[PDB]
Amino acid sequence: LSLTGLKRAMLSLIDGRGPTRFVLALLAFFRFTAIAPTRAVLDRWRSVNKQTAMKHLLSFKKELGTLTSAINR
Amino acid sequence: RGPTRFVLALLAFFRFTAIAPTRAVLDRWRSVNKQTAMKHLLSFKKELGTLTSAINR
Amino acid sequence: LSLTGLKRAMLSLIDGRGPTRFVLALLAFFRFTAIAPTRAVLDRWRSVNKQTAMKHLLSFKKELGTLTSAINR
Amino acid sequence: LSLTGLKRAMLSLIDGRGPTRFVLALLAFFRFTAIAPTRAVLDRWRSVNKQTAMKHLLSFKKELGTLTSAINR
Ligand SMILES: [Ca+2]
Ligand SMILES: [Ca+2]
Ligand SMILES: [Cl-]
Ligand SMILES: [Cl-]
Repeated sequence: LSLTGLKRAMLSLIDGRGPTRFVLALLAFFRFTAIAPTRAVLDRWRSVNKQTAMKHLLSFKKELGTLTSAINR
Repeated sequence: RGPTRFVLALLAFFRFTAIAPTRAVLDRWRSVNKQTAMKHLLSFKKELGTLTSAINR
Repeated sequence: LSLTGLKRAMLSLIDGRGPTRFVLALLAFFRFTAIAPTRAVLDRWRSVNKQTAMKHLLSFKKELGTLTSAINR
Repeated sequence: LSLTGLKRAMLSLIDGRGPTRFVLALLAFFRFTAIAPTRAVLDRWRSVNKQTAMKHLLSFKKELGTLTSAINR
């Protein structure tokens, strides 16, 4: 459920903890929307493993792509 | 309901996280003005870019 | 073969005609490497169909993605 | 002929060596265009310094961005 997934987001922005990619997804969204991210989320963005952090951001880029080429029709 | 960019940002997030988006969010993704929808997605791509190059150091 | 593709490229390079995405690929290349494109290539980049031109550049972006996530291991 | 930025782009494929960025740019182009890259080009792709290789690929991504953004007007 997306309810399971909402709640996750909500704890994830309260504490910076929880799934690496979720916190990164949150960060991307906090940037997409002109919103200042929570200290707990920002704190994590400075700690995440460079290699893993890139893995995830890159697939976000990919996801955006499928959304873009979708709207090209 | 609410800001075009916000709903799209939500959509992006729902795809980044492997979460199935709510019908009300999906419903709007089919209605968005092609032109404006593009403008936004493209700026998302740009923001991801800033984050990537940041982690390259 | 690729020599077929090479001669194809070289042709597209002097006279900017030939396949839309090839000329756009060339253009990406001429930007990737800091080289100033031929008048014939540049002249086409102002004429390309907005929608088609977009389709292609987006696919390039995709291609680069597979290359980058490749280097992440 | 009167193309300084060809005669080395010549070398590159029939001769695996030369600037790291150039070789990766060629690789990008060989992927954008549905062309199978030369052994000598592919050989280098396996040897490039991961860190430098990513620096370059990410700047390509950026270049494609300016080109996309451009076509959106
Ligand atoms: Ca984890
Ligand atoms: Ca064509
Ligand atoms: Cl969590
Ligand atoms: Cl041809």
